Amino acid sequence: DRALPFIGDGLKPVQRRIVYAMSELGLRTVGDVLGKYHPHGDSACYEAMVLMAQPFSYRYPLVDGQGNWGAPDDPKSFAAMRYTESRLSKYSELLLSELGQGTADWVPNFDGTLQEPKMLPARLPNILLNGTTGIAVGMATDIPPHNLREVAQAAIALIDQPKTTLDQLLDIVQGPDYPTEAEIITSRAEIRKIYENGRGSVRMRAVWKKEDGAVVISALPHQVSGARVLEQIAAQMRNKKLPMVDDLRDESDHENPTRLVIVPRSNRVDMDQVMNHLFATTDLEKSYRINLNMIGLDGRPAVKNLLEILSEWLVFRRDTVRRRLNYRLEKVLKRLHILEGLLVAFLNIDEVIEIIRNEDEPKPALMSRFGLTETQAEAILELKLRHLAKLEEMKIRGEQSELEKERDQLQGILASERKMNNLLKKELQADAQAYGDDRRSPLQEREEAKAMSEHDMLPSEPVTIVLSQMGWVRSAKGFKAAVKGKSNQPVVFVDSTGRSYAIDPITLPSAREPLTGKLTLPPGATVDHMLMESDDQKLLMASDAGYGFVCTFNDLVARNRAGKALITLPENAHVMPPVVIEDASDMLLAITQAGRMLMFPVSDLPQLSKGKGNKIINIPSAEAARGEDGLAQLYVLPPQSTLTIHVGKRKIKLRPEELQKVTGERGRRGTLMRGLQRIDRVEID
Amino acid sequence: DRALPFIGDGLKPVQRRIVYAMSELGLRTVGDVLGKYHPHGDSACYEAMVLMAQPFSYRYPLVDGQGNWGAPDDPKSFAAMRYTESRLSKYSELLLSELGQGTADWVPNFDGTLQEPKMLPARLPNILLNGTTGIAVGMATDIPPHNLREVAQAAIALIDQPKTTLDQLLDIVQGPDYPTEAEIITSRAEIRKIYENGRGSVRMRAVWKKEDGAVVISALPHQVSGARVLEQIAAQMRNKKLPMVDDLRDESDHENPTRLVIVPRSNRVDMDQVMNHLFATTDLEKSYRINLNMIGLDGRPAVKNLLEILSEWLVFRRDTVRRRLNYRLEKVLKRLHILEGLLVAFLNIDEVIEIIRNEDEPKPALMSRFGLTETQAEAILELKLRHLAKLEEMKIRGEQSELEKERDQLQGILASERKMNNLLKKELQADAQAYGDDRRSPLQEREEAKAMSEHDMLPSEPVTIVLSQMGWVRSAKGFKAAVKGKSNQPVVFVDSTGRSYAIDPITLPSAREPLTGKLTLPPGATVDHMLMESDDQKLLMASDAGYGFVCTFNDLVARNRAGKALITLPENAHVMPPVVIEDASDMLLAITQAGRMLMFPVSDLPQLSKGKGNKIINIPSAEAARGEDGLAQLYVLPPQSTLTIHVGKRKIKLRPEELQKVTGERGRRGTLMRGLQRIDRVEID
Repeated sequence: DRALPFIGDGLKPVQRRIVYAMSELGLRTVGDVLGKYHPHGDSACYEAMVLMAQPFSYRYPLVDGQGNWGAPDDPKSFAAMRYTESRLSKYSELLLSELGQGTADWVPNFDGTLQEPKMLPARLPNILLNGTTGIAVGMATDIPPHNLREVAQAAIALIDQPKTTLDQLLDIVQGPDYPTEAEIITSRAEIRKIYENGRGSVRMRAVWKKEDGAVVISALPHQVSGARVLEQIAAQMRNKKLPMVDDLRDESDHENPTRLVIVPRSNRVDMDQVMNHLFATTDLEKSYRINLNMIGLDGRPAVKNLLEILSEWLVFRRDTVRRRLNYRLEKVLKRLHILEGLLVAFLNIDEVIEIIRNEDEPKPALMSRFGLTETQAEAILELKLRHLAKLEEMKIRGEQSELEKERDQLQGILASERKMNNLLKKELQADAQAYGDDRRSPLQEREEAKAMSEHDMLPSEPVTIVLSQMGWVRSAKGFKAAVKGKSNQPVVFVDSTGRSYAIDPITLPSAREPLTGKLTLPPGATVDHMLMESDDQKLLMASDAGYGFVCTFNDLVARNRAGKALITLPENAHVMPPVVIEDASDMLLAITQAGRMLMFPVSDLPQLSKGKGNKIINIPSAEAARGEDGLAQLYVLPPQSTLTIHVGKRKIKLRPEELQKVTGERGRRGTLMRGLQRIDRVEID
Repeated sequence: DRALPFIGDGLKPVQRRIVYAMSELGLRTVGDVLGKYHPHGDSACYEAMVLMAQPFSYRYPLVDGQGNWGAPDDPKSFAAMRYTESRLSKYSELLLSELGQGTADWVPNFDGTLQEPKMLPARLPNILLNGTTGIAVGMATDIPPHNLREVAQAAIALIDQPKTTLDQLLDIVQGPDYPTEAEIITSRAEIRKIYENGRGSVRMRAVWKKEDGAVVISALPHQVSGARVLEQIAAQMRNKKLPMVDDLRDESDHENPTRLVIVPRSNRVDMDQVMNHLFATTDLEKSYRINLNMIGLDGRPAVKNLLEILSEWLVFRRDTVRRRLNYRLEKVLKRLHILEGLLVAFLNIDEVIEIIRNEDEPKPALMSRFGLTETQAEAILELKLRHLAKLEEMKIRGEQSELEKERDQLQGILASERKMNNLLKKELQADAQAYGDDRRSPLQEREEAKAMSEHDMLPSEPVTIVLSQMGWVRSAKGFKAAVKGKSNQPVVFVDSTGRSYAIDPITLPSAREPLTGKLTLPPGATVDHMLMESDDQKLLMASDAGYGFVCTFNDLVARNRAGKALITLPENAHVMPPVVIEDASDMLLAITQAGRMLMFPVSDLPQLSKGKGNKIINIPSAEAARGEDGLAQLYVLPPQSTLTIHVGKRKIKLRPEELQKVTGERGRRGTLMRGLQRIDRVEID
């Protein structure tokens, strides 16, 4: 319930018992088997058992489950289930193979009848491979499952070099590997902060596609049912939200395990926008808490690192192996001890018999001379005379010669940090190849999900907006002014006083209404320009007085009928045709009524939101008012391009080489160019 | 069903199986136990099992039965009965005690799964003790049960002297001893013919008493139910037979197991007569066939003698014992053989080891020298070095010394016909005292039962019959003539012509009828004498002509009205007052009208049935007719007694000394006595 797992085998006391109970060393129903090491009807055992029997619970199941095992986390009697129906999985061999080899400490059964292992001799770090379970909340720990092969290789790298940094390990260990083909979307940089602190969170997202018209979800985030997300998307439609979604059906089979169809209203629904709202508001994308809290080899609870986890596990695996070999060693050293004592009798029979014959207590007397032990002397006393035959001795010298070969073998490995390391790698490598499998949850960073407002759910379909000289607005479909875009984004106009206005294209009639009868305008003011670009689009606002500023399209969006005091016009000044900045690296070009040119990078004129703005090109105030001099042309254009300036029938050509000659500091009056007045047009080559 | 028993243990193959199945060596229900050595649902096993469970079936039951075990010889499933409910009786120990001691031959189980004994090591001759069973008819054998102690003593007498005659054995063995207190009534002389021929019959009778008025039967003949005899006596009453029996009731309890009351009509019913009719016509007395047919030690069927049976059994008991001892002997000789071989190693270790060490196959080489066996040498090879210690040797010499003592012991008994005989007696004696019991069926010879005729069932009560001078008959109760007796026996009269007549006292009126109006008499003939004695009573008939004869009262019984021509009277002769002969040894006394006396033993005058008879005393025919001389007095009287002969007032006395003087041959005229005429009376002193 609240217990942490062990670092050695990655099991809580309950799981360990369930696994051990089913091992070869559980030597008639299922209750019979579990009841042997578990209290009858015990609740925690029940839940832990049920969990183990289902797929998508463990990344590497310890049991092959077969049947229903009880509707949910409510009851199903283990007395109704045959012992046959539960089987330990091949993966389990990792935990149990080495049990009879002096590799675990043994403590009493739940009721003092039997004995059970304190720990299990896991060959691979199950702690990481399987981690914790249930993904509830208010757990004391949260360990994600990892890929066996990644971790294996990562443990191997650490045997070869303990000073292996985390970065090197994260070039092997990608991150959690969940029993689902849904993606882990969190940054690899963020997936690193987790493994340095042993704590954080990881996010997943359902895998989807567009199947002509509708959307098909094929893979779902770890432990979220089709029913769950399909329920949320349905509540969003039941509410006057998600109006773009027409139908929703669950077409899951056995051909397609998790096929969910989301049918949009029409053909021109931006389903990426929809999908990006759903990941933000449904479990089609989900956070998973990570807290690598566990019990260490020092028997203390501690949240630890990927490094720390893998190191400390290594010292446990080493210890486990030390034991495994020694278990054989002790068993071989003993027989050699015995064989020697027997061999002492063969060479000294006349003497050994004579002492057996002539003295009171033969044994103590036999270990005195010969220098034997109270166990060699015993073996000598138990010798049948038939064992004293030549042929019998040759059997003994043989067995002895093998067992001294084997003894050196084991002792050599047990005396070498290098030989022992070669051994562990080879086992780790073989186990990786034997019990391993490919990655399931791929790491794919994705465009972060964002919810939309009830505003940007509305229709949205291609429209061309037209304002003509007559002062009338005509919103068309798919002469003075024409602009591009969707139907939900607004259309801006700017008046001859320096005010911006927003109108919705939904309010304007078709290609078959006066603008003055839509906007509250200052006395006499004419509507000069019209704009329609992305909300965040960069713009250059300016006045023919020579002042201006950079701003975003948003800073022009004034929805209220009065308008917004945007750019302030000096005496008798007019608003310049606004420039759409299409790259911060572009150049600004200023041309004056007298024929002076200045150029500077547009990322050099301050960004404001309203006001007179700063100087762009110097023209005396008095001279501007009288319409004498003043700013006539203003362009933001790609760097190092060529222009043809039209002055009537004349086409004065300007290459980047002549433009490098008018490049200067902002606010300067700029260099004068001969006969460059009354410019009719400026084209960009 | 039709198999004979074995002489050794007195069992048929079925019984043997039932007993063995329940022995210690039947190692969960009752069917489970018997089904182990018997075919399932087998019929003969079923009957034989049921039989064994009831008392009064066996004289020495082999099983203590507890429960109903199936109404009659119909079914009761042995699968419904717990193993507990059947137990082998203490008596059985006689048959089973010696089974694991090489005392039986072993042949396969009914189905080849197990092994069972061919015979059982019976210590006492169960063949006689229990015999056969069921007492059906058309059996191939019939062996009565006998008393254990009688037979035991009888077997013992035969060990002491095989030439013991049958007569000596029949002074120990009384005869059959049945599980009932009813009597064996057959003659001991007849009980001997049976035991010499091995075949014959024995008769039994119910034990009874008179309980003021009625009769109480307490013990019944072997295997006859109260219900059976009580049914027969009831059919006799239902029929116009047994009219003297009034009521009949079965007052059996648990205070009185077999109490049956037979109530007579009155007080004066001769219930001995009744009882003596019932033994003759009901099973209150019964014959039992004896046919001592059995299987001998030569495996052949043969009916044999009490002698033969007991002898042949003795040779089986001897054989059984020979085995029992030898079984121990072989087991002791072997250990001694082994002990010796071991002892050979202790004294020759240096040598034995050196050969074990230096040669290819030690064993064959070790039996070569030392002169050992392929089993001693084995025991030496199996010796642990620790067995070679001093202390171990002293254990071996000890065990050896005891086992040589024991060996001589057994071998001494096995080498002596005398020592062996002492052994068997002692066992037989102890078993007799241990498993024995007193006799149940006593031998009591009794008055052989005889049925009565519908005639002698009639009333019968004391009556005095009176015929007076007037010629009238008056049958009284409880003057010229008075006679004694019962009322069913007839009354005889004899006329003056020599004819006898029978009349029934039931036809004559009381003490308040003329005889001529009852009998057809010759013209003028007077009725002279009247007699009434037992039917078979001896009588002396004679005529005053001097002729006569001896006859039985029956020879006077003529029931037809005409009469019977009994004694022929010479011219003018008269019939003498008939003499009741009360002892064949008595003397006849003849006195003549002239005064001549003759005497001779009455068993000296020929016995006839009718006619003139032979001479008694010589008197010339002519002189008799003329009434001159003639036979005047005739007496049959006790030998050597004294008489006073009355001649008026004179009383002439005659002692045996004067009568020895008139003793003579019959037919002689006899010796003349002075003044002995007109005798008025003859009294006997």
